[PDB]
This record gives sequence, structure tokens and C-alpha cells, in this order.
Amino acid sequence: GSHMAQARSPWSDTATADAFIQNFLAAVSGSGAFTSDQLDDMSTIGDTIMSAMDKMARSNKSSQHKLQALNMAFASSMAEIAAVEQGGMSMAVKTNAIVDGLNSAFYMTTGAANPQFVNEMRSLISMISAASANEVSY
Repeated sequence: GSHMAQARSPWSDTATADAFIQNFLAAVSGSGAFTSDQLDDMSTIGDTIMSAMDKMARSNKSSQHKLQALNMAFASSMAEIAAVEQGGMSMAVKTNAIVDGLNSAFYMTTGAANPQFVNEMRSLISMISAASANEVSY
């Protein structure tokens, strides 16, 4: 095919990543599902993610591992944060509220939804919670 015609990760460019986080957080906050305190916890991660992008961009190039690392870093942050809300018989709300922001973020950034990647993101979060692993060191 002359054209790839495939979804492009925002981590590809810092400009795209910045916009993604901006609208992403706005969508999550807009839902009102999480308070300012909880939003801040999932907001500060945006700055950290961008910082890493600049640090890596200084001496690095487009790599599958690099892209995965960024995705895992964000998923891990959400998992550790969601741990606080962990509990109850329902969990398709606290996660859906934040995840839903991903769909809105993609549209705002471009205008097309990407459920193929959204479902994967949710799975990554679950993998983190399942792993748990209580570090005796800390």
C-alpha cells in the first residue's frame, strides 16, 4: 500500500504528546469523576512524561522500546494512583472515567477514535495491579 494508513502514537513527537496530555487531562477532569487532588496525581505525570521525552530526544531516536517505555510509565502511574480507590465490587468506573479521556484526546488531537489501543491501555493497567509485588525494601 502506498499509504500506511495506521494509527500513530503521540509519543512520536513531543508536540503531539504535549497536546495529547493537555486534552487528555481536561477530558478526565471534565468528567468530574476524580477530584482536584486525584487529578493532580494523574496530572503531574504529564510533566514527567514530557521531561523524559526531552531527555531521551537529546540522545536517542525513534525506538519501539522507547515508545513502550513511555506507555508503560503512564500506565504504571495510573495503576499506583488507582490503588487508592482500589476496592468495591465495581471497577469499570474509576478506570473508565480516565480511559474515556483517551478516546476524547485522540479526537481532539486528530478527530478519530482508537479503541484498538484504548483496550490495550486498560489491560496494561490491570497487569500492573495484578503484579503488585510488595517491596520489603520500601
